[PDB]
Amino acid sequence: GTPVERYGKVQVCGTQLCDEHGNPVQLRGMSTHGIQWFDHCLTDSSLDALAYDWKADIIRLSMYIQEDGYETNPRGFTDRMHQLIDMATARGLYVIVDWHILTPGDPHYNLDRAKTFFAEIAQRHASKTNVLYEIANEPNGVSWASIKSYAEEVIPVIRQRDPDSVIIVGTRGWSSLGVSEGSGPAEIAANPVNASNIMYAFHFYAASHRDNYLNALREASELFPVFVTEFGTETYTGDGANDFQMADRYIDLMAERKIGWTKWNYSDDFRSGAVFQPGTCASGGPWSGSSLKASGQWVRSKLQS
Ligand code: NA
Ligand SMILES: [Zn+2]
Ligand SMILES: [Zn+2]
Ligand SMILES: [Zn+2]
Ligand SMILES: [Zn+2]
Repeated sequence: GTPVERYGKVQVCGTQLCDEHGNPVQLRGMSTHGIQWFDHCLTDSSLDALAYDWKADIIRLSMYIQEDGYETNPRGFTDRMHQLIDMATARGLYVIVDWHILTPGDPHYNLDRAKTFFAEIAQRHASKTNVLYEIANEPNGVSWASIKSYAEEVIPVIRQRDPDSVIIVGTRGWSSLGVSEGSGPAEIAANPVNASNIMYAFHFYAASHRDNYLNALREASELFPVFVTEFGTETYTGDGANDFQMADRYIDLMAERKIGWTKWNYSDDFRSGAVFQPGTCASGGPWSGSSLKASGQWVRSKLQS
């Protein structure tokens, strides 16, 4: 069976994400890059490869709002997201719908848009059991209390239409559980989002983010459910040299704690973190072998187990 067939209607159980029979499950896969730039990398061929060859459990659909994203054509971007959600579902993948805020870093800047978009997505896809909603990719420059209040504004819009879906909430300091802004996950545990079936996002880039980030992820996983919706093996820019030794420490921790992840990213961007070599997408593949950057071969090998 496909991942979706094997785990069914995933839900939070205690501090973990579980399958529909209460067994903790670790969903591993890939994040797209921004669909405003790398839409051409998401085709029948490339998505079939991700599902059937790479054996990904899950795909995160990253939709930037600024940076030539959603705000430039809400209707067109929404229609493409519907199409991609259906395509992922027709390949047996879980899907994270990623409201990819970054700059501006205050999620409230995009709240009115987020309510409109998520209302449409949740209504259309309410009958699906494989869709998770990521309501604010990388909050930055804002307090945890303000992220919590943002979450409490958006969550009811989704839950009104799709009550039984998992929502992933971004965290302080580019979703570093506060680590990058001098804090940590204890702040969240002391003042959690007042909803259940919630997970909290953590992002890391292994060449830049060492033991203090790894420790924070371990710490958080004791207190609440974490999903690593974005990570890289290189520096925090998504480029530079890989540190696979450090990355493997994160991978081993996530496997031990059944923390799901989606690696940045499934595109042929020039940066080392994009799994394909520039030109691969225009060439229609191949989606393996000589078209993979080092980080690409590394993650494909992890996913194939
Ligand atoms: Na980025
Ligand atoms: Zn196909
Ligand atoms: Zn541009
Ligand atoms: Zn539902
Ligand atoms: Zn990011």
